[PDB]
Amino acid sequence: GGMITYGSGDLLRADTEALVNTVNCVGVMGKGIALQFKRRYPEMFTAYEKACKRGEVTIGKMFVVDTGQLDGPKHIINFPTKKHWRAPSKLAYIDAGLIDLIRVIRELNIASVAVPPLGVGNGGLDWEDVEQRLVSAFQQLPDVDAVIYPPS
Ligand SMILES: [Cl-]
Repeated sequence: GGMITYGSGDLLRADTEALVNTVNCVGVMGKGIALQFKRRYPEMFTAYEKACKRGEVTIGKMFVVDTGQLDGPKHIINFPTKKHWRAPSKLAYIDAGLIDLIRVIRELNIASVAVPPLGVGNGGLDWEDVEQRLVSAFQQLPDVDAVIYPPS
């Protein structure tokens, strides 16, 4: 059925139905993988920025956008790993987000997703901690292919 695999190279070139991006709640995708997502999906960013100004993006809730692309990823799942970008990430934010990430994958019937190392580096979390949680979460989706990208 579904496999959890070790990703490498550029997450944005993953051959999956969804891509996960790591975001803050204040409307700024200024460095790291979020910057790359902004450059590739400018309409997605504009929607995210509007939602942030209105207070609609919060810890524990995915902000999901459709790409509308005939080829490649259909959904961008923006996973909040931080409140303000000034502040670090926390394991509790990852726990809460994963709950909604699973819910969203089920609800949208996503067959495959690529996931970055949520809150590691930029957010200051330990990889091994986050990797455990990611693997645990995707074991609840036995028919989904999950490609997990370690710190690069
Ligand atoms: Cl499943």
